[PDB]
Amino acid sequence: EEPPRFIKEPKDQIGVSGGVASFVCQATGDPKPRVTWNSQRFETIEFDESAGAVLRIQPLRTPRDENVYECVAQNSVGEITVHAKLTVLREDQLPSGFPNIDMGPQLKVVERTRTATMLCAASGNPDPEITWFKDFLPVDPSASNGRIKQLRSGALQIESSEETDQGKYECVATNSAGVRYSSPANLYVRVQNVAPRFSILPMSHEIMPGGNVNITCVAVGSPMPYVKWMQGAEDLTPEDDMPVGRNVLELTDVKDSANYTCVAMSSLGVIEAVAQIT
Amino acid sequence: EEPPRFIKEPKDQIGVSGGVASFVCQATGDPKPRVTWNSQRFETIEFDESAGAVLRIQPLRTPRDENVYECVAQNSVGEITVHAKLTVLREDQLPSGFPNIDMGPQLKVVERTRTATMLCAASGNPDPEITWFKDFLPVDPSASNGRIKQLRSGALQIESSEETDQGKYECVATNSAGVRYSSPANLYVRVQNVAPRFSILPMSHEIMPGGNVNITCVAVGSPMPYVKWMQGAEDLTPEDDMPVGRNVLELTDVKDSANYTCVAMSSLGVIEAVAQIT
Ligand SMILES: *[C@@H]1O[C@H](CO)[C@@H](O)[C@H](O)[C@H]1NC(C)=O
Ligand SMILES: *[C@@H]1O[C@H](CO)[C@@H](O)[C@H](O)[C@H]1NC(C)=O
Ligand SMILES: *[C@@H]1O[C@H](CO)[C@@H](O)[C@H](O)[C@H]1NC(C)=O
Ligand SMILES: *[C@@H]1O[C@H](CO)[C@@H](O)[C@H](O)[C@H]1NC(C)=O
Ligand SMILES: [Cl-]
Ligand SMILES: [Cl-]
Ligand SMILES: [Cl-]
Ligand SMILES: [Cl-]
Ligand SMILES: [Cl-]
Ligand SMILES: [Cl-]
Ligand SMILES: [Cl-]
Ligand SMILES: [Cl-]
Repeated sequence: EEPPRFIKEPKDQIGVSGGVASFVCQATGDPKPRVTWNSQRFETIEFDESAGAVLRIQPLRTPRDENVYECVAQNSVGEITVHAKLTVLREDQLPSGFPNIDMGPQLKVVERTRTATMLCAASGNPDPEITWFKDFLPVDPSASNGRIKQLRSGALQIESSEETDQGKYECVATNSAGVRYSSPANLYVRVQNVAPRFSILPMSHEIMPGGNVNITCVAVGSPMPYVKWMQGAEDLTPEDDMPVGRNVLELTDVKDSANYTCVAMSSLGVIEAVAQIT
Repeated sequence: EEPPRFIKEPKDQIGVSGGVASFVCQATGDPKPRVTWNSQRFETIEFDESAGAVLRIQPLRTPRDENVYECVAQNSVGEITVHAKLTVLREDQLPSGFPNIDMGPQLKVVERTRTATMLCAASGNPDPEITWFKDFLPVDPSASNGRIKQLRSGALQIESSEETDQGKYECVATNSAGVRYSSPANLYVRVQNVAPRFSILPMSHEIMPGGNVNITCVAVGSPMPYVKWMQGAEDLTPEDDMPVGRNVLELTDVKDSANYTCVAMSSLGVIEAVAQIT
């Protein structure tokens, strides 16, 4: 038995109409505490097995949202309260130094293990402090053990991208004038894990001496396989330029019968299919 | 002015007929030395701006190849000689403990920056020492500053694969009985660097109320782009399963006119094309 205490408490906020405001609040204890905040535009997002909670108001409408909000915490021992004030202005009423997003993040795809750098440039007076959110919850780069870090520019740099880094990112600029949210941007993390297989097999043929036949080989997969030709030991396709996906063996003037082999190959496998001219 | 001296000298060798034998020899000095070894099956391969040289005999034929070979080194100051003996046996005359390749390396494709591990398991008595060759020249893992290293198994592990790691690899087993070469294996290093573009554009249409039309979007590139649909702000394709390459928007019973947008997207770009139903 032990009463709960807040690891993080909510701060007061000054928002802009049409934009977003978020209030964060989590606590720890034994047994675990359960946090609660107290409408279509209001939404709650839990974390840390319910012990954390984020209130998100979007879009902001003034002065209806302009109130105080409490974050309670239930426990077998007791419960505590924490306050946080919301203010909301309109675009035509924003102070000169209110934060503005000059360049926000944008829809991006990153292949697994590669680096994703979610850009964000913001002005204001004083210069705003950039935080980031992902799936309506704040990003904590310090928790990543060096893999994720914010650059001096505000950019969120995600090295060694993994599947869980996929999600809806938005950069947030805060200063004494208030808080401005960017247009959201989805990050997609691409895994390429499909072994190569033939889509169009080479056809066997019978021909007269010269004797013009093209033989087509088409293979698919993710990554997309190279496709080269061989007649037994000797390979016809030169390495310098080897086709990906599709390779059509043009035979000009043929005299004797021979068996041609198509090899499709990627990092996930090698496949073979034979075409025999008679 | 300074005479030349050998950084590495050739060793005597015992080969097997049909197989390969290689003699290595390089030297250093001011001015630089130029090394020379002294037939269709004989070949020389230079390195270190000609100061290094490798004699390669393949295939071995006994007893015609069974001779002494010298590696001279020309220089303004003088020149030096180094000897090395070749012996060649037939398969039916191999000592019990002569090296054998149990599992050799094989044709492989590795994507750039990924790890390529060229396997090689060999038996013999005593147990043979594995060295590796690439494009008829020996691999020196110590030169890679940790990126390349031989495993205890004999495997050549190539981390952070780059374009120059592409080439023809063969593992070599050596012990007191002699030297055995494996079947060669090509390693291909795949770079995926083609920005996404549409191969089949969506078609505009005119329809009656219900009004069944499928709209096809096909894009290509390396890596291969995702392909999703949107009607302005709202995106129709669910994230969980998003098609790669091809996406065909089935419209069942339509009543009002609307503009549908196809977005193709990879790590190298985002492209858009619109289809308008009337
Ligand atoms: C094969 O393809 C080439 C290139 O398109 C063409 O010029 C040739 O006529 C074709 N020959 C056939 C189909 O026999
Ligand atoms: C090709 O292979 C087939 C099937 O094994 C065999 O029957 C045929 O003799 C071969 N033809 C040629 C020209 O090598
Ligand atoms: C569109 O494709 C689906 C699936 O193949 C098919 O069942 C349907 O009849 C098609 N409708 C069209 C072409 O209008
Ligand atoms: C679709 O866009 C075209 C081209 O901008 C525009 O002329 C048309 O009014 C739009 N139609 C609909 C249904 O939104
Ligand atoms: Cl807060
Ligand atoms: Cl900052
Ligand atoms: Cl923005
Ligand atoms: Cl297949
Ligand atoms: Cl040697
Ligand atoms: Cl070893
Ligand atoms: Cl082998
Ligand atoms: Cl295009």
